[PDB]
Amino acid sequence: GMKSKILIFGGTGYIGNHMVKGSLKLGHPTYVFTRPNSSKTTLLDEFQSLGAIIVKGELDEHEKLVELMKKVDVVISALAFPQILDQFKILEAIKVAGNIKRFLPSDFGVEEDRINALPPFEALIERKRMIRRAIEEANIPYTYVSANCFASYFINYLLRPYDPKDEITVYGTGEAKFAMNYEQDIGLYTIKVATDPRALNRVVIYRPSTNIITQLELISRWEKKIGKKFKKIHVPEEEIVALTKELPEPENIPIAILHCLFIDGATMSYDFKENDVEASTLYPELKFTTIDELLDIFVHDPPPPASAAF
Amino acid sequence: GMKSKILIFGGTGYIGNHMVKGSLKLGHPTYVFTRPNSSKTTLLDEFQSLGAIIVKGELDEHEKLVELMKKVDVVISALAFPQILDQFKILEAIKVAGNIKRFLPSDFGVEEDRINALPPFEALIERKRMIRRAIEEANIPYTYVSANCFASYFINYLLRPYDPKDEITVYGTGEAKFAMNYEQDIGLYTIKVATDPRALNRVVIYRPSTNIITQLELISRWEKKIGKKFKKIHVPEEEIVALTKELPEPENIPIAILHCLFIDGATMSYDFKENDVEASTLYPELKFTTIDELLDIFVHDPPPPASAAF
Ligand SMILES: NC(=O)c1ccc[n+]([C@@H]2O[C@H](COP(=O)([O-])OP(=O)(O)OC[C@H]3O[C@@H](n4cnc5c(N)ncnc54)[C@H](OP(=O)(O)O)[C@@H]3O)[C@@H](O)[C@H]2O)c1
Ligand SMILES: NC(=O)c1ccc[n+]([C@@H]2O[C@H](COP(=O)([O-])OP(=O)(O)OC[C@H]3O[C@@H](n4cnc5c(N)ncnc54)[C@H](OP(=O)(O)O)[C@@H]3O)[C@@H](O)[C@H]2O)c1
Ligand SMILES: CCOC(=O)[C@H]1C[C@@H]1c1ccc(O)c(OC)c1
Ligand SMILES: CCOC(=O)[C@H]1C[C@@H]1c1ccc(O)c(OC)c1
Repeated sequence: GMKSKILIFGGTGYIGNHMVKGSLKLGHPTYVFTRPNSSKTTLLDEFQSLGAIIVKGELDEHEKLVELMKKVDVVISALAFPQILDQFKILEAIKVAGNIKRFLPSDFGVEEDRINALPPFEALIERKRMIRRAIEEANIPYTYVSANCFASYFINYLLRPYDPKDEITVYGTGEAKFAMNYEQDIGLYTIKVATDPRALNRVVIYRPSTNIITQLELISRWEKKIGKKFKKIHVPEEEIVALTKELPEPENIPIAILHCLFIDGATMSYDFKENDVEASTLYPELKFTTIDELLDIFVHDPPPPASAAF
Repeated sequence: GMKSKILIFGGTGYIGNHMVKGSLKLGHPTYVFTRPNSSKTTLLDEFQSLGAIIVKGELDEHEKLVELMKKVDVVISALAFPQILDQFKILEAIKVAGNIKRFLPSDFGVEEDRINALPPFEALIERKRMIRRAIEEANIPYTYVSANCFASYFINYLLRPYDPKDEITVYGTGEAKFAMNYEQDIGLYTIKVATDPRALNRVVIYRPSTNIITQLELISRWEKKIGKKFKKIHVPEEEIVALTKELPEPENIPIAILHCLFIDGATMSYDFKENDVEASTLYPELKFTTIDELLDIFVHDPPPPASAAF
């Protein structure tokens, strides 16, 4: 009926698929832009069976983008690192169409406007800042989402649950705090805020109080859940820093991010601002899956590990 | 006609596809075993148009493998690291069929029976040795191929030609020698030796004299070819060794391999044995693409970078 029509770029992506599913679950007409040569053929059929409208095309097709923009109300971009500046093609179409009511660029991680990182990562978040500055300059309605750490992604990365090893790697001292959220929830909440007036032209941060922890605490809780003890092996901070300067790209990017998230504790190193919105306080009918619930999921039906594109 | 029938496992693989193409180019009836869910659909269509017989199935289908073995003469395995011991399923079928004239296990790299490496890599090559010991124990005719470094793979890895950066990473001092060969040639020569009596039950090493070089020399020759100078940044050996002990799996595997190849110089640290066969000396009608010809290829029509599975 009155439901906003949503267009999602990168909908077949790691986090994008959860936004598409969340959009459909909420009853929103959902358009998914995808490359003609995408290998996500089985996922696209799933989206279709769920009610999504699949649109094949390339970001270089300016006219196609403009005509598509005219048919929707909300635009969400879940594109990857290599395509950050390609979002200017999406922005140009939005500017020409002129009817878009909300645009969410591809952030979904740290809050780039209040934190800094080592060169490898700083370069990438500076590109994300460029997109933001352009949105504001053009007076385009927006919502900036800081989703913090993707939980399944990082529980897999830090605990390597699919590995029967007796040792576990800890980055730095392991005392740095960080927040992580279940992908399925990040996707649903993102759709919710994209139409919520309370998130119009604001930064929304996903930081439920039940999802804040340190590497050492996560390991301890996992050990209790599975009844096994691990030998902790630490990677000194000075070691991590040196690597970001010597190793080639993209190899040095994940290293810089590990420093940012697990040594500098960038997802928890700041206090909320007056205009900030913490998403968990928004909907009494919903809640983020907690860390304990996440660990239970990895015991009963663990999701496969993943690796972002650099 | 009287051409040996060849069955290739992992034929859709990075190096496997070159063996499939080489087999067909040489006029050999070629069978390609592939998983039903493989995403190499377009590549399979190419093989099919070239004359290959596509066989879909899983390695766990023992009966299917046995019946398949009965229809061929030569078996080549180009499976990946994660599937090294899965080759025992292939070997069991070969043993039951009893008609195979030559089996080449998935080596195609360093000569594991004469070199040792750091733990992350030593563990993998020990699995390859296990396959070898089993073949010999069973008196199965074989050929062990040490193809040394895949050239396109490593020119991409070391020079990062698709990167406009002004610096280049060097592992260790950069003075360690190594040999690298063009994938297309590795594929063709592999088919040739698989039926060549001169390679029966012998180790064949691919080491053409025109393809031996050091990291520093490769950089210097590339600089001359493209007319640009790079700043060399070295990663100390002690640094590389430390990482293999602290980083988790599979991250520490590539690092251990880099140490073995470019610091220890494992592809060039030994002299030939009495029974060794160096492939470039075998066919006066053929020759391996040289390093200079390889650099020219990267200037005129460079192949995309690749990353092995761990
Ligand atoms: N907070 C965290 O822990 C965390 C973790 C990972 C990622 N991230 C962030 O989440 C966002 C999305 O990351 P992701 O891992 O979900 O992305 P992804 O799955 O790597 O990629 C998203 C989609 O981009 C499309 N695409 C790929 N290459 C393209 C190209 N060359 N041109 C045009 N489209 C292309 C693909 O869709 P089609 O095949 O349909 O075209 C793909 O499914 C990023 O901003 C990233 O930084 C954050
Ligand atoms: N010397 C060097 O520089 C160098 C470089 C790279 C690799 N290597 C060596 O070359 C050999 C092959 O490596 P590669 O990179 O070419 O392999 P690859 O392309 O990663 O894999 C080969 C094939 O394995 C099949 N496969 C994948 N997962 C499987 C599974 N779970 N079960 C059964 N089959 C599966 C796939 O075929 P389908 O999809 O058709 O089933 C795949 O195309 C290895 O021995 C490796 O160590 C050496
Ligand atoms: C360390 C392995 O993960 C990564 O390198 C990148 C994908 C992870 C990531 C990317 C972008 C981010 O903002 C972020 O903050 C939570 C996390
Ligand atoms: C450093 C990046 O490459 C690798 O980690 C592995 C795929 C390379 C490889 C794998 C197996 C080998 O025997 C070998 O010898 C030349 C090389």
